[PDB]
Amino acid sequence: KGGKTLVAYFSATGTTARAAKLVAEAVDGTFYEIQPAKKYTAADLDWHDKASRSSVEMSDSKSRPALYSKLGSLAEYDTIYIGFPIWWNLAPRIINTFIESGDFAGKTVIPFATSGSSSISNAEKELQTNYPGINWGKGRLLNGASRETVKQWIKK
Ligand SMILES: Cc1cc2nc3c(=O)[nH]c(=O)nc-3n(C[C@H](O)[C@H](O)[C@H](O)COP(=O)(O)O)c2cc1C
Ligand SMILES: [Cl-]
Ligand SMILES: [Cl-]
Repeated sequence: KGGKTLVAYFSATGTTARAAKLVAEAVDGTFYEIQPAKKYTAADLDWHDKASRSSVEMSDSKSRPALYSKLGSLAEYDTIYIGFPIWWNLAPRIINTFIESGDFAGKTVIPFATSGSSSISNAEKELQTNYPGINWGKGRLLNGASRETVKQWIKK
């Protein structure tokens, strides 16, 4: 009952959630939301305020926002897509909490993201460098995500 695909994603304002729905449909994967214990408020997401929760977390590479629930088994999956918004050219720190809360061995892991304009390159490189034991697959920025842009990425 293995060899399945998981599409895991974090989304604060729904943009990455909609791109992840399109990815899950395109790969016939299980749609899974990475849930913070404390949801990000408008004040938390204030990029201009150096004291906002997101500003503090993104200034600290060791920050690990807690998850809402413990992670279930990932044994049934051989492929895991991980989606997120780009925050300050990086994956939000909850993505580090997620990766550090399960066993990703023997799995292909593919990052995808949405952004205001930044590329996924730095965010992806930092994930590869911090988790060199994972079989990273080439990631993709999915801005203005549609059934057609996602179909093209998956069909190659
Ligand atoms: C704290 C914070 C930092 C951000 N930093 C970046 C950035 O470095 N580059 C970028 O192009 N967009 C940046 N954005 C914009 C988001 O990546 C973009 O709006 C994303 O699509 C939001 O996705 P979501 O609705 O799934 O949460 C930032 C947004 C927030 C809240
Ligand atoms: Cl709010
Ligand atoms: Cl690793």
